[PDB]
Amino acid sequence: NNNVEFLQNEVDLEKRLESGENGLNLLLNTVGRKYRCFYNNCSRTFKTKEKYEKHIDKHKVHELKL
DNA sequence: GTCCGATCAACTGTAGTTAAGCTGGTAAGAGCCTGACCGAGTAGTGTAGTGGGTGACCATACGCGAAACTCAGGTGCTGCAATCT
Ligand SMILES: [Zn+2]
Repeated sequence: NNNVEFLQNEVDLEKRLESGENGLNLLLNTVGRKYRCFYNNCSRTFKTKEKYEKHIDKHKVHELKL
């Protein structure tokens, strides 16, 4: 019955599946996958991949500062 | 059913508590297989009774033959009479 809302969810899924998400990411994000830092003496955690990418990019910035 | 927005804690910035396994000599979990003990399972059994069909012996029936019994056929003389002589 929620027809325009269903169209909104459907087209938004199709957008997000084109915006580099493998789909298996959307599954893993419900299952319990937190991303975690891998750098020396970093261990911080994120509930979305964009926040993890920003955090790893801040480590690239740290390497550039050094 | 839905509307406002307060509000436990969702998800978000760094400061300080948790194993694993090393030297050992060691008792602690988690365990294995043979054995024993009763409950229940697999299922053919143990008397006991209802029915049925086989077998023997009988008598009843007809139908053909066997001997019985009744009633009338058949033999042969001669007492008496009649034809031929
Ligand atoms: Zn990090």
